[PDB]
Amino acid sequence: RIPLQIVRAETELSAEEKAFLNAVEKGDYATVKQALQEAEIYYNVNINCMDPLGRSALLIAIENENLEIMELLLNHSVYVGDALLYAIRKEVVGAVELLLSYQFSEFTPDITPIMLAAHTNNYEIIKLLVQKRVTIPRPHQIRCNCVECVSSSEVDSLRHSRSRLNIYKALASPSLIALSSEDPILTAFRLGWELKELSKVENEFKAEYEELSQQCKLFAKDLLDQARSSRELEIILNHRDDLAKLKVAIKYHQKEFVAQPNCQQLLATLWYDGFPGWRRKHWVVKLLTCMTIGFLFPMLSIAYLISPRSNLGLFIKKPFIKFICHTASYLTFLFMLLLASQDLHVQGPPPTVVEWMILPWVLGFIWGEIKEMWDGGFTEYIHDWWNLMDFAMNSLYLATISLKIVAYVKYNGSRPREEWEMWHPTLIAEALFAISNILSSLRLISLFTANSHLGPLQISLGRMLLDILKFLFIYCLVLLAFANGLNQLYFYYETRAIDEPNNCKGIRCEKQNNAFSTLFETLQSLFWSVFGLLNLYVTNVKARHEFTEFVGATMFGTYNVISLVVLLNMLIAMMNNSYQLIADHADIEWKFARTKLWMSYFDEGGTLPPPFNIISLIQNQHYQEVIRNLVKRYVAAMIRNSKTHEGLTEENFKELKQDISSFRYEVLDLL
Amino acid sequence: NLVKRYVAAMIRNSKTHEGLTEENFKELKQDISSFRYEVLDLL
Amino acid sequence: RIPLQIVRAETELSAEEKAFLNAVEKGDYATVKQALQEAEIYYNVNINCMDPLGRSALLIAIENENLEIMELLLNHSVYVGDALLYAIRKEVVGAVELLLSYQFSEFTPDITPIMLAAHTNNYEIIKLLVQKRVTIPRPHQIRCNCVECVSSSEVDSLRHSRSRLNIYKALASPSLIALSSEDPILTAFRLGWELKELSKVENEFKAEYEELSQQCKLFAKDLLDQARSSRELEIILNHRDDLAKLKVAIKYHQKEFVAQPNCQQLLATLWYDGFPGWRRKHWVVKLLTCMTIGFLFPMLSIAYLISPRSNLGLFIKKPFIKFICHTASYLTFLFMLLLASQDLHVQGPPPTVVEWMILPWVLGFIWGEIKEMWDGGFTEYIHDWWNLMDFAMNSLYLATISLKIVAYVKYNGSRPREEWEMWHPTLIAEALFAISNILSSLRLISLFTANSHLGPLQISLGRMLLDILKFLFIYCLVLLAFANGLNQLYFYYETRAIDEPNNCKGIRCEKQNNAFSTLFETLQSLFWSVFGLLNLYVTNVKARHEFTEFVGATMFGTYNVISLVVLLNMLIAMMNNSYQLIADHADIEWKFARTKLWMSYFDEGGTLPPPFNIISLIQNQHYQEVIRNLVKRYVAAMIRNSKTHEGLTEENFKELKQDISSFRYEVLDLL
Amino acid sequence: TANSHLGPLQISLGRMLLDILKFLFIYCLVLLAFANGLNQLYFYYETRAIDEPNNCKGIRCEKQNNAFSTLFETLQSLFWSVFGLLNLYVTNVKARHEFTEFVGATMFGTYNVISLVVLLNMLIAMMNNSYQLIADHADIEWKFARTKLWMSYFDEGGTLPPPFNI
Ligand SMILES: CC(C)CCC[C@@H](C)[C@H]1CC[C@H]2[C@@H]3CC=C4C[C@@H](OC(=O)CCC(=O)O)CC[C@]4(C)[C@H]3CC[C@]12C
Ligand SMILES: CC(C)CCC[C@@H](C)[C@H]1CC[C@H]2[C@@H]3CC=C4C[C@@H](OC(=O)CCC(=O)O)CC[C@]4(C)[C@H]3CC[C@]12C
Ligand SMILES: CC(C)CCC[C@@H](C)[C@H]1CC[C@H]2[C@@H]3CC=C4C[C@@H](OC(=O)CCC(=O)O)CC[C@]4(C)[C@H]3CC[C@]12C
Ligand SMILES: [Ca+2]
Ligand SMILES: [Ca+2]
Ligand SMILES: [Zn+2]
Ligand SMILES: [Zn+2]
Repeated sequence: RIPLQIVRAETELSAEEKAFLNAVEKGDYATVKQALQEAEIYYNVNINCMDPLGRSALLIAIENENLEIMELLLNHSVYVGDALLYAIRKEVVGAVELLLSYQFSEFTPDITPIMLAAHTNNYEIIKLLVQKRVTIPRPHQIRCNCVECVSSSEVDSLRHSRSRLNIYKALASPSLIALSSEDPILTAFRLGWELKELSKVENEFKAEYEELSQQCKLFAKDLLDQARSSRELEIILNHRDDLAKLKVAIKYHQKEFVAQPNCQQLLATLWYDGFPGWRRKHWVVKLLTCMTIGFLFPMLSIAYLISPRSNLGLFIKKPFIKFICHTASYLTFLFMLLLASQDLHVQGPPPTVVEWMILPWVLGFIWGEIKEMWDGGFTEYIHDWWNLMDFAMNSLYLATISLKIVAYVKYNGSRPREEWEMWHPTLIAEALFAISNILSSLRLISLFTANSHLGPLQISLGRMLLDILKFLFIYCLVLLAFANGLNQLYFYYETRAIDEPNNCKGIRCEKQNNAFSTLFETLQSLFWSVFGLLNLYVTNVKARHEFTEFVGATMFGTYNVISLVVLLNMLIAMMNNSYQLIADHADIEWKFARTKLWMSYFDEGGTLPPPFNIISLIQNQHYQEVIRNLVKRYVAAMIRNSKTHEGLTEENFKELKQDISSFRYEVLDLL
Repeated sequence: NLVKRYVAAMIRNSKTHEGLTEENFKELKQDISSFRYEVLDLL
Repeated sequence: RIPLQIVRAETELSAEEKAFLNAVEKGDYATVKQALQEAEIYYNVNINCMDPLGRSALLIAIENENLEIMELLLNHSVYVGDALLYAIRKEVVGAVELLLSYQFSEFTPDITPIMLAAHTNNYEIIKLLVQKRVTIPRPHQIRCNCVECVSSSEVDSLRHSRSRLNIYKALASPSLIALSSEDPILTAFRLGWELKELSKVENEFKAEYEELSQQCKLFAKDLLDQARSSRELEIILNHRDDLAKLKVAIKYHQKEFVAQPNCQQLLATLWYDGFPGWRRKHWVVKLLTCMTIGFLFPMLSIAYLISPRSNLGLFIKKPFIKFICHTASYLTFLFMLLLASQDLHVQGPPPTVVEWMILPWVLGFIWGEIKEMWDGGFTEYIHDWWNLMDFAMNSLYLATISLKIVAYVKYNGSRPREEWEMWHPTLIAEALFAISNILSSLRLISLFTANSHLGPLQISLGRMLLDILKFLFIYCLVLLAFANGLNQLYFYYETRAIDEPNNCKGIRCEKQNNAFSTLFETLQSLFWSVFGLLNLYVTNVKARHEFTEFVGATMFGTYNVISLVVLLNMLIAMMNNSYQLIADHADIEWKFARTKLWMSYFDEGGTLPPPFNIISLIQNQHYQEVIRNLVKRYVAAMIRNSKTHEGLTEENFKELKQDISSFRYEVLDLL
Repeated sequence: TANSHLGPLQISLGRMLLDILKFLFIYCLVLLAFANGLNQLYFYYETRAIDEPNNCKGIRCEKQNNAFSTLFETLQSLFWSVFGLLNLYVTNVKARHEFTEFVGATMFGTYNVISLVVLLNMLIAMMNNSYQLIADHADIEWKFARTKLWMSYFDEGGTLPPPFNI
């Protein structure tokens, strides 16, 4: 048998005292008042005493919203401490007003009434608390190293982190940003960015800072949603302290704000500037118009170069026409690169007619990249992540040009390629040119963003490449390990190239040999084993060492089982799990990326596609009025949605029970 | 006949789904309080 | 502008008449009674009139559960029709009792009060209706062809199907089976089986019959769940009209009833008859005991053959020991089959020592199969779906024996196999023996059911083989189509075997040839193209018909794209979707299959593993008492669970509003 | 385990290796069965190593031979058939026993269909189902494993890395 007792004993209540608390619970005003006036005389019943479940009489009256017993206890001067916070968390405006008019606690000591109101996100109570001059202390920097922060971290790191988290949850309140903020949209933007940075820094408290940042982004989105006219939309988007607030939203990565339908509609009607009725057109006439503009890019470009002030000169300044001209010029560049592959023994030859055409687009690409560098700056250049491969293309083109010039100057004769040197400058130049050709032709992935049916697909690829990168570390570790083992076994039986039937050594021969003789060749062989191009007899030696053969063969088999059966199917399962997490927000992310692509063409800089590129208090007052109407509409909408969602608990049933019982004792008293 | 049956069916299904919010609790609270001030007035 | 009107106009109510219905809605008894006694005199207000929303005064009183206005209207003799059914659907026992004591309708004409009560599944109302002698008409056979059924199908097939569905939904009520049934468990079993058959037949009304069958199975499971002692469990399982009801449940495929924890515990303690403490033992001692019993199967078998009445004779009659002995004998048979592969030029040789051992297990397997046939019967034999491959094994073994005997009798000499005939009886016999070896060795999949970690895996394979079978039709259609096309192109360039370098024709040669010359070889080639074993140069001819080559190559490429890229990934996606639908019920299905495997060993027949197999109203009364206690417990449990689930709608809020308003007009009247 | 972005990935591998181990029993049973059948058919036509063009016997030669002559070599051949490194003409004999050839070839085809088409896609579906059950608690399991790794270094014993500990 197990004895049961109370190992942590407390102070029990007496019979009359339990009767008093029970009368408070059922709401008998006559009995409670009689007990109070009897206690004032006899000092028998403690009015500030506790209950078995953690509450006192004022707490019971507050949770049961019985304002009349609550004010009776206030008039009898019961203990008051933390009951204000209890009324704040209870969301009872009458209790809040009465306690403003005048041990164990389930609240942290930092909990201030404004902060608990900001947690409860109740606009009424937050505004009544803000009516009095009440202050929230400022959080320090994200990476602050001052003496106060290091002392608070050293003394009690749990209370420091809880205090910072408590401050930021107070500040991220949608009601507390709707009031007491000169610019709620910009405040929500900066607060969301800061909460994202604190989510990145504080690893353990990551999810709560993530959800606070998401709450701020949702608040900004709904505030934009409450607009009701195109002027108000453009006052919001064009406020600066054009499209300044939109550029700020793009800078702070507010994809929910950017992907608003009204903002996307305004961006679309700015994008289709020259064509007012592109929204309602057929597929065939859209394709015909696109090809018609795309076949006239040199005419429009030379029109801009000659006279910007004409029906054709400023026609390319429209964003869609500029995008079509850039795409058409780049596609003609790729067509010429395809034509370039269509005497070959000259050492360091002069450039042909096709390369003589290619050279100005190469110079224009380099000039455009360095012009974007010099104009935008550094962080904006490195943030794009396409400029890395753009730099790779420019570097490979420059290397090809330099090697071609070096070969043309240094060599003159016509020697057949069969006896050329292996590190010949012409060979190096042509290899670099082919690599740059591939990089140029995969640069077209960036144009899938502007299409409706390919943009989310590109977003899904960009989100699953991260998991491919995660898997590549494990696969390369396994590859290095098995390459090391197979080298350590097989590098005694290395054979010269002369002993081979056709003077070829390596896995690229007709008869594959020496697949595990050197570390480079072992890495190549175990890489090509994934696609099945490495035959089985590469695990063979001329000597009769059958045990050596069997250990090498089972090493190869273990590598194949780990890679193709385990790791590849692991990669399939990982990307399949990752795709479902992206399919929900793919539309929003695609709309954000397409907005960035659209705003990339709104500038006057970079207008000419290559190779042609080498040849004020009223605004504040109107914005304040629009935001004031927006805040009123948003508070009304979130009040309506609070009165439309579920919201109901057993609090409501015990509230109705309390009202019925208080009335019951009232009419039993009056009758 | 189909429209009469459909209106009856969707009324029944409106009276069979969840449909309830804190509007209903404050409605009952309002009825109880209005009655309360009524009988405090009559008595 | 669109005009709006009432295209289907109805009869509006007058002002006093709307006032009367509004007074009924708010529950003013004084106003309603005054209006009734005024209408009795003046004939100005129609008491049976309709409202804008389809109801009358009695309907409003019934839906608002206001029994006092409802009985007032009953005393004033308002229209009564279908208000009883309205009270049945409303689940108000007072309204039901009062209407029992005494146009447009949203109910079908077949709706009878007992049937609507059975739909509502309210035990109280169903019992009050059953107190009066009330009858439900019998549904006919599933495939009945009588004149009444064919006439009802021809006259109005919608009303016939709705009537049958209405009858079966009435009969499948858990409360209506808990009452008025001599055997609720057997009634639920037969009703679930019949509803499954009607689900199979009625294709359009499939889901509702499926959910009714599932409801009956759940009712039977919960009725078994309400047992509270091992005697009651065994009275339920051992009732017959041993384990007769359990065998009936297995026959009717009640997997939920079979997979009950108490039933599985009783089956386990019958299964581990000889070992009382196998439940609490270590893995190593379990493995040691299993190998110890498995290495002694001939000793236990010969002990049973010599003397069944001993410590060793009846030791094999225990189910676990019998299962271990069968498994050990069959594993030794497979070990001998492995040994059989370890002079070869004799035409029709005598059987060797290993085959002379194999022959009695072959005879024992055939004898056991025909004995199971003769004992169990026909439907039980063909239902197992393992007996098909068992028959295949027996037929191949018999064919091997017959061909070996024919070869031994007909041939005597010793000719080397290089010049044997291609259809030689020895060659045919050895091919059939190898095929039977594979079938014998994959017969071990059936033993994965008895294991804890492999049984659900076998269930998942058995459920995804259906989708593989579904996909195989499409793949074989594509295979036949592309084989036909490639034959029609390539069968002009068929070359003889002599013209080949090594006198070999077909895709099984060193140099693959003639892959699309005949239909059989084209089917083989396009089958082997799936696994990559068919090289690319099989699409080549000796002549210089390059267009012919290109069309053949692009046909091969289109087939590879359809098969490996589209169809194989389709199969992967289909099985991945199918696995998630099986992972939920895999435990229940595995427990059912393991119960079937356990009951297969409970019989005295088939005790000896091969080759050794060729060498009473008190029961009804106790069952009735146990079922009566079970029904009382189940009704109490489902009443408690009805008072524990959500169950609440705006019906409850308008009920409380009606009570408050009726009281309000009452006290305004009394004061 | 000590890394933020690789620890849950290692946990996911450690949880899907159990399902790979579950599948390996069925695959090895099928492998043993088809190896037994192909041995029982093909072990009459075993050829010596001397008769071969380059005195090599087995599936590791230039010309693959005797893939189903012994049980060890049949197990090796039907293992290497999974990755496609076993050519089709290993189901060939010098004699003109075309029925023997056809039965051996359809045995090889049935094994390939069971393994690559059915069983491998079964393994893919099984690990894909198993990964979703682990993705929810991967963070908690990784934090537990990293806590164990951290507490492994809190002791004074085992302070010196090798070879300084001797
Ligand atoms: C991939 C195969 C078909 C070979 C053809 C290669 C290129 C000639 C293709 C591949 C990608 C194509 C691009 C994919 C998407 C677009 C966006 C498309 O714009 C829209 O979606 C129209 C609506 C809008 O811009 O608002 C204009 C054509 C363009 C650049 C396409 C131009 C032609 C490209 C470069
Ligand atoms: C697949 C590899 C490892 C080669 C070995 C082949 C056979 C020797 C194996 C494969 C399947 C095995 C069977 C799988 C499952 C079981 C059930 C097992 O019983 C239990 O799970 C114990 C608990 C109980 O029976 O209640 C007894 C052994 C047995 C028949 C195994 C016996 C050994 C078998 C036949
Ligand atoms: C796989 C490719 C890139 C070849 C390189 C092989 C090794 C040189 C790599 C592969 C795995 C790497 C390890 C992966 C993870 C870590 C944890 C990392 O520690 C952290 O994550 C820092 C934070 C912390 O420890 O709290 C320290 C480096 C280390 C041991 C890495 C060291 C370098 C390793 C051994
Ligand atoms: Ca750029
Ligand atoms: Ca059987
Ligand atoms: Zn600081
Ligand atoms: Zn009938």
